Amino acid sequence: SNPFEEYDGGHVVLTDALGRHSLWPAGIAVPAGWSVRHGTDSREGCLAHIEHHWTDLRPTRAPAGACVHELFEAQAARAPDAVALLHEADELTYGALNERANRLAHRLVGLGVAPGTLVGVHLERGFDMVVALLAVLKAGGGYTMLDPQFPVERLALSLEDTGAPLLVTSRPLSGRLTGTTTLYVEDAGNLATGVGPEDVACVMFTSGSTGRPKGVMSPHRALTGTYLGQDYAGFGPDEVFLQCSPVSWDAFGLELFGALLFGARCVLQSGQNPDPLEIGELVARHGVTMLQLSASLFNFLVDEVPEAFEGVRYAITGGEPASVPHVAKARRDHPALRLGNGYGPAESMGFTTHHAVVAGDLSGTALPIGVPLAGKRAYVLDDDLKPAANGALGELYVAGAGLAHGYVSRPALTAERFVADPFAGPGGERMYRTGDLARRRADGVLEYVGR
Ligand SMILES: Nc1ncnc2c1ncn2[C@@H]1O[C@H](COP(=O)(O)CP(=O)(O)OP(=O)(O)O)[C@@H](O)[C@H]1O
Ligand SMILES: [Cl-]
Repeated sequence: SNPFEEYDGGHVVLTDALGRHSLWPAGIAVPAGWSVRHGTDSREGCLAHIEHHWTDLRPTRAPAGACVHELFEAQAARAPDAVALLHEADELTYGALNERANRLAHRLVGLGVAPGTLVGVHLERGFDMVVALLAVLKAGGGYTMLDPQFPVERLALSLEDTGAPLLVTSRPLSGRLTGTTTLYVEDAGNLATGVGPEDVACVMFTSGSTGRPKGVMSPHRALTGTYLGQDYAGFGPDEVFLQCSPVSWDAFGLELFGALLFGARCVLQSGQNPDPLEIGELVARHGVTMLQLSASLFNFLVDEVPEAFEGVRYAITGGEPASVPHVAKARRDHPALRLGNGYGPAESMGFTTHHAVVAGDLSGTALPIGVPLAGKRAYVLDDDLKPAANGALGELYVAGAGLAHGYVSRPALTAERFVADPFAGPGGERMYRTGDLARRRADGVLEYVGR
């Protein structure tokens, strides 16, 4: 049961100082920082109000932090000749990648890209893909990765939701997506567009569904908030990450930016889906130091490609409930391997919580999802939005720096899931309703139960 879906006493619409809208049950106290803009009304009536009024999701003390491309730029200045990307037998240095992305960024500016502009990127995995998305960020826009493994009808639909007036693609992919002004990625100082951390960096669309497109629109701050100042993996110039996760959803960022923001190497896997045998070969070839793997992929590699973990420093299972026996076996086979369980919705960006595996876990029936990343929060709430007592079952709501702005072109859906945070201080903040059931145990660690 959930009071944002079914509530006895009807609903109201709340807004904060940044013009963001939240659905809210009428019988529950209004959180600090929020004011009633509409209602009491029926749920459908509240949602209609939101659809009509909330026409721009972007929010309307100086912002802390550099943007994603700015941190990349500093790494490119620090070590222009360090290797940034590896793909098949080819390598691309930080310096060369920065120069290519600059050339393309200047082209984007001439075509009208500005802060607040979105740009579709329809490219197979390889250097051009990274040149293109960095170029979009540098020009101050947000990118949306259009994964070419998907049917064009679905890609076209997603692109339409974003409203992007520009598409970057390749000569071989030319003509698949039509009706949007298109430029070609095939090939230079840094730009200074005034873009900031609350500006949109990306819109993500899931690789794992055939339902109606849902574009998660997230600011630079949500990316940097997930990869900087964290300790769930090793970050630094001596790391070698492997970009094998689907390019258009949220696991992509850790692999690509977790490397580029730090001066590390990023190996790009050929093919749009994680390829277990190729992963094993790439780890051996390049000395990959961190793997991020969905649980099913993790379990297969542990059982059938054990050499994929040789030399690897951190492996993190995610996306679905971890298999304790496979985590245990990984530990037996690779004693120096640090193991983690990473949890979260794309709406809160990459990992919202993380659990470092300890010996005492390896005999359990389930692996805990751990504690929130620095700057992020997780609540376990009952259907009155009251925290669950210790060990009691409740629903997970997540909050803090990873939160997306919402779902592009879908303000009603955004307002029913990104809702007011009733625990936050004077400033109004939001929390995202995950739909996941969990328990918090005495020591504060979170246990995923399911849906
Ligand atoms: N480490 C982990 N352990 C268990 N479950 C996990 C997990 N990491 C992710 N999940 C599950 O996978 C989900 C990932 O969230 P998302 O990718 O945002 C789902 P979505 O595509 O937005 O669709 P939905 O929320 O409408 O189902 C989590 O909500 C959780 O159910
Ligand atoms: Cl150098």
